[PDB]
Amino acid sequence: CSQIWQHPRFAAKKRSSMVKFHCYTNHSGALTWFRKRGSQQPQELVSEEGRIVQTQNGSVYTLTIQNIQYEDNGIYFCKQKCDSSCGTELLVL
Ligand SMILES: N[C@@H](CCC(=O)N[C@@H](CS)C(=O)NCC(=O)O)C(=O)O
Ligand SMILES: [Mg+2]
Repeated sequence: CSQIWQHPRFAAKKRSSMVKFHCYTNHSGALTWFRKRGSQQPQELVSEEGRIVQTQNGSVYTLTIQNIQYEDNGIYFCKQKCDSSCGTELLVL
């Protein structure tokens, strides 16, 4: 990873299960999660009525994806929320 570290780097989960990813950096500023499918443009994650939740646990930013399904396949990464690259791959089994 670069200036932003993510854990895990790979997760494989059966449909309907839950996953939690974590990211942090040594700089100040909130991080926000994005999802990338293939080489497409990254898109900011939306809550989907609480199915996908971003929280902050001190210095660590956590993404929780519940009831995992096909649309969740992809590469997840954190970026500085407001800004004056490693990722986490999710494979749905
Ligand atoms: N409370 C706002 C956050 C606003 C904010 O911090 N905006 C940043 C950009 S990410 C900024 O510097 N905006 C400059 C301005 O409003 O003049 C929200 O959740 O939308
Ligand atoms: Mg990979």
